[PDB]
Amino acid sequence: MEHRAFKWPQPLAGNKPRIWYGGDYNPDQWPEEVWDEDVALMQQAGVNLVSVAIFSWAKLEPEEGVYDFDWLDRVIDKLGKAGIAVDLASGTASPPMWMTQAHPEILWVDYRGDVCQPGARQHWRATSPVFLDYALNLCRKMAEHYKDNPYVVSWHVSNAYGCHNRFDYSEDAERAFQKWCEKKYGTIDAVNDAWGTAFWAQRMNNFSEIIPPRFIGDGNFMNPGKLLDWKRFSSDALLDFYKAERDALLEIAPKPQTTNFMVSAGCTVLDYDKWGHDVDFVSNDHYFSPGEAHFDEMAYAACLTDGIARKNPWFLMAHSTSAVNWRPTNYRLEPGELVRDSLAHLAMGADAICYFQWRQSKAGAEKWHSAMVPHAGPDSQIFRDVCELGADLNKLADEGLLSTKLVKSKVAIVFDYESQWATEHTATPTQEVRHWTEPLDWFRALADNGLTADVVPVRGPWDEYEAVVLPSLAILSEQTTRRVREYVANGGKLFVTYYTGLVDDRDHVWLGGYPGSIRDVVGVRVEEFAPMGTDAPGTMDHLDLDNGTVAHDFADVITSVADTAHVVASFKADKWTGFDGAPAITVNDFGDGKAAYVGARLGREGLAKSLPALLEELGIETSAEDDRGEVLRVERADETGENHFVFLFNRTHDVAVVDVEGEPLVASLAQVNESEHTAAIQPNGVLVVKL
Amino acid sequence: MEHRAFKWPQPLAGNKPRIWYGGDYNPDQWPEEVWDEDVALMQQAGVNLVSVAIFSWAKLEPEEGVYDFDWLDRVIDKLGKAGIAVDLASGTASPPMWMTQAHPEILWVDYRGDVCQPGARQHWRATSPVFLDYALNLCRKMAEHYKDNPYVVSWHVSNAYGCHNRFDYSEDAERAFQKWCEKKYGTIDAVNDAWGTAFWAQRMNNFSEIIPPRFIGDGNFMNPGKLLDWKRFSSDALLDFYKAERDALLEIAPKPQTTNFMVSAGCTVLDYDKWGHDVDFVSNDHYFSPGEAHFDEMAYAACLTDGIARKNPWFLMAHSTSAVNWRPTNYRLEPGELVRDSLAHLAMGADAICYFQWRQSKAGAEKWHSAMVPHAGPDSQIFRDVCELGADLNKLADEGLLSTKLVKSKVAIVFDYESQWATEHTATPTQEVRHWTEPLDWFRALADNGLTADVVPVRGPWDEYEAVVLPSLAILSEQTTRRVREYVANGGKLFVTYYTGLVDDRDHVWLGGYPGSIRDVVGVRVEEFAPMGTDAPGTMDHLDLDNGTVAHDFADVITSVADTAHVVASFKADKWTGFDGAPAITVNDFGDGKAAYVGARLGREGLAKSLPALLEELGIETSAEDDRGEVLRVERADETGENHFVFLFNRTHDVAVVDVEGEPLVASLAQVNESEHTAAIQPNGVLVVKL
Ligand SMILES: OC[C@H]1O[C@H](O)[C@H](O)[C@@H](O)[C@H]1O
Ligand SMILES: OC[C@H]1O[C@H](O)[C@H](O)[C@@H](O)[C@H]1O
Repeated sequence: MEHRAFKWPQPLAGNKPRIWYGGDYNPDQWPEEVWDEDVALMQQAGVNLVSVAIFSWAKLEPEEGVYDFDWLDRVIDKLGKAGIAVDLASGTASPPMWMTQAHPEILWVDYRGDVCQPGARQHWRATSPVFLDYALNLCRKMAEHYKDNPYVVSWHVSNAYGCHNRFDYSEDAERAFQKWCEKKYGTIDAVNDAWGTAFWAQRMNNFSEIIPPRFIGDGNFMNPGKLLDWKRFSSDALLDFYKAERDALLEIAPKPQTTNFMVSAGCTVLDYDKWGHDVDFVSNDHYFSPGEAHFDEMAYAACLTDGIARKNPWFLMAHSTSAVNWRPTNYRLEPGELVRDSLAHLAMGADAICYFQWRQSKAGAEKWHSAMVPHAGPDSQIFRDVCELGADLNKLADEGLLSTKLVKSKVAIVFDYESQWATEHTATPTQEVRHWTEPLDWFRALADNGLTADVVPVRGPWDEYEAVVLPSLAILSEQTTRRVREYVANGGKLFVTYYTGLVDDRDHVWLGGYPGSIRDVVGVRVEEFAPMGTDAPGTMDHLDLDNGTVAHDFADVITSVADTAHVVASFKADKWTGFDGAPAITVNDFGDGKAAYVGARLGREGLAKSLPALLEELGIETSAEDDRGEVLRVERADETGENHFVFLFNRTHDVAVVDVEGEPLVASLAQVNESEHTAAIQPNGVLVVKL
Repeated sequence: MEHRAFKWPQPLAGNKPRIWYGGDYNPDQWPEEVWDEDVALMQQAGVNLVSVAIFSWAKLEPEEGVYDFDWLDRVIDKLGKAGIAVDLASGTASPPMWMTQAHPEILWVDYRGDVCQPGARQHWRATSPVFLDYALNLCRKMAEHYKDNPYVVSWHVSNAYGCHNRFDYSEDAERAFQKWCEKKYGTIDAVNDAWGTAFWAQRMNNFSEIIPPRFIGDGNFMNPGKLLDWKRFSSDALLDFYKAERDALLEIAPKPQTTNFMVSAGCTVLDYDKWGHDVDFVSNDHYFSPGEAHFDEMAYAACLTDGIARKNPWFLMAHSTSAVNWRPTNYRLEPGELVRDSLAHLAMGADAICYFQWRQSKAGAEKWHSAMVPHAGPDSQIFRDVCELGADLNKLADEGLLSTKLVKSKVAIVFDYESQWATEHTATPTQEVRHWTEPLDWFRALADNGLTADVVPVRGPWDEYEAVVLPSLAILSEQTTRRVREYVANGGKLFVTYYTGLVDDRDHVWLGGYPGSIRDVVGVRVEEFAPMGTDAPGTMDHLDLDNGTVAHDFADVITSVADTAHVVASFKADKWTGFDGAPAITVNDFGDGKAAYVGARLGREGLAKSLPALLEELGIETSAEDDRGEVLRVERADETGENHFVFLFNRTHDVAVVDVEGEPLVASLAQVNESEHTAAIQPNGVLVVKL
């Protein structure tokens, strides 16, 4: 896999490079006189880019073969005249009513054969030929019309593919899946082997016997190999649609182009790292996680985004000023979080900061979603903070932040979309264990130990790092196995955890003892698992460790430890459980490297407490200060190292005090003491320094 | 109802009778070189029977009308020559893809009309004539081919009927249900009366107006008499299918034949006692209940299996060496439980001990289900315990265990599949009360008081016992009523609980006060119920009793007690409830016997504490020992008494001390003190002795 060449949206003629600042703009939802008020307010706020026409198909093509562009010409002109750049959409995110009325075969079909209707959005099949013809047609009309518009700086292709239409079970999907399987496997016997079809009379004579994983009765168990391929296929079918639209636009109007991802700790609707290879620049939608996890999970997701972009600058396409509309309980943001959240994504390497949306809708299903201009209007704390943020971004651009990169960490935490899919089967050891939670737990625990990790997709250069975490990385292919073995052999410092390396990329178990492909590297052998929980009276729901930590949900049964290895921590338990004195945490010497195995789920807190002794043995340096977990430190720098920025975020509900090590440029809820060269950072506060 | 003559699978020429030991064997999932390792490991383990071809249809008939037997002939010859017998499947458990592609009408239909697809197993309609054709054809091909094979000791017809295909709502089912109703009732007027169809305008003019209980809207209320008959019909249709396959194998290849049941405390997909009349020997699958109930519920289930078998030896077709795959959290087994669990089924009368499965699948939906040979291979604690168990079963057969029977208890606990169905309606007094939990509660509480009960299906000879429990036995027919009355009148000691005798076998309520067919027998009259729970603030969630116990979920409102009866325990409550000082537990003198009435759910704990007084009133003797409930004592003996075995299982997490009353044969996590003639049984331990 090669990436496309990097391309970034360029300034309007006569403008200098800025951190792009703005949001989705939907003037089609407002009387025309509002657009001038919009433009005045945008200039006040320091907004310099908006994303237009994303769901405007029914206005752009109001009946088949009739096109209406004048309204959009006029808004683009207003914006451009005022010095505001337009990120223009294909307009193909969701079809108009006329089209699905005429062609119901466009509508995706669920696992039971029920047809998703219009009434919301993105109700189209990824593999519909009819819908592709309509999408490519609008793409060509749009590219033809805006080819020479100097105010349009980039293409926003469709919108968040697969958010609603990830899975289709129609005849189109059935045929496409068959062809996808022929292309991957060549022969039906290679499919029979991969999926283990000798089990339960599933063996197929030919590729026409491959059906999608449709309804099989509630609570019954689908073929796991097949269901993993179904997820890979579904991602790939949408990726092919993206490529088609992308290609139809660029053939006519070559401009920097992206499509917006949905990278967050727990969102795996697509293999976003694979998709990263086909965008010109990575753009992402991220919304805060409610409660205590808000800051850490956002910094993590932004970190992953940077990792998908291979440390190139990236584009925050969407986040919220305050509440969203789509949770059961739509918590608002607290004072300071607007500025802080935006500066967090920026610190993780974004050169653009954009919201959904500019102006809060007064009608429709997202009327309750926050905006930059709330229902309350610009006499509001939200808009004041938006303007403050505008001025902050202008300041950081002035001081040279643009094109700097997220500094390389000591530690790469590995993420694999496919490993997450493997852990989603309904007949694994426990539904309570998925891939995705572990890398996040480790990011938080390393931050508690004063270390900001990088998060690196499994295809990416994790093997170039001082230290690497494999966090519940269920899949290890032959290839990844070899990369792991050699990494350690040649000086690598590895952490491996439970639920890592169970299977290969066909979802076949590595035999002989878990983790079956790398027992030599970790220096342990696991014969079986001990899932934990509380779903009946008297189930085992925890295991204490002799290092003052407690395991929940899952523990390995380690039955041997190599001679090159030693036990760092052991379980304490009732004798009849088998776990008393059993190994929990181990470190192994392998070539010139070391590998630690963490044989149970310890959570953030457990990991955080377990880590000092492991980091010491593996030779990973951190601060000794007991306050090192209070702030998250995030650095951007150019290649020289001359333009070097440090972002410091309070992670706590206490006042955090830090050294100021340069010129302070931005201070949200932070007060510097010039003479003592110190700063007190309030809760939800941030200080930005240039070294 | 007649049972079939008992037949048991016989040894291979030249072998002595043994406790059949082994499991499901799936060579078709492995390279043929692996079969040699399998056979060597089976011999090391003392395995002497395997169950083959259960899901092998796609290999035996890889296309319509093409048969491939050679692989199977070879595997069978490898086994038989190594002294391992073969329980051969009909292969008809689940159809291959080519068959359902060609004949979609085979596929069962859910209540909403959505067709169950292939992708897991058993996706066929019980009443499909085309599927019957295919299944009988393969039966005959297999019978014709293996009728003179001397290594095939029995037939395993299909597999676990109804586990996935209990209910079908297709046109086939509709027509079959009409004919079923006409056979049972004769006239549409008799159906109308049974189902109470004057209510809600449901009266039918003819049999063509009967439809299955299909979708009526979420939360709406099906006609209860029809639903009960639907569950009766569903079990009967699968039974007719089983009999057709059976008769087709046996007309060609008369060998001993069974089909595996799923008897456990809570599983009632079929009337397994009824199905018990059509097997030659009873076989069963049972998997452990997680947590505290593991040991007790397994013993209870084994006990019920023995009851269904009418005290003939029976075949444990499946259980697990450790974790299963199909729970949300798949807990492992603790040290010693492999052996103990097997010995529990044995103590309760099994002459065969078999596992799912011999070797752990490395691919497919049950890859995480434990086995006799784990992924880790034969160098494993599981394989060592499998080998130790094999030796123990050889030892026990050498000492004369075979064909001994579970000793007749003082107490029969009555179980009625149909009564559980009656309690399943959505408009009962409370969804918290079902038939099934009460017999289990009584079994455990009787064990707390040092008595091992028998569990006897309602059709079975419970009226021959010293004492009898009717536990939430919601149906009492006229015939069962007469049997209960005559039992007590002639000297029986009866325990009757709440939710007993509400309805007849048509689900019509017995009028005049509950329980309305037997008020004279129990000497009480219930006017109404008081369900209890916590589903709004301030609901009544318990009622204390003056014997130091607490009722939950349900209490009866007893408003009169007969002159022949007296009150043993009363409720204590806030006065506004109406329950302060009301009767809770009574005893009535009726003819030469007694009937105790327990008018609330006391649970295991409350029943345990209540039982000393009740046992004394009813003249049922038990130990006086404080420690009488620490251990479950299970006994098997021949008709003479000459071979008399005692199994002693620790039920606790303490060391149980016991008296050794014969020769110790098997001691798992138990230590005999020779000279004191005592033994220390560790948690999860068991001692087996011959007197
Ligand atoms: O949070 C809601 C918001 O989510 C994403 O960013 C979408 O692309 C937007 O159109 C909107 O639906
Ligand atoms: O525990 C899993 C196991 O359950 C039963 O015993 C079935 O008959 C087997 O085929 C298998 O599915």
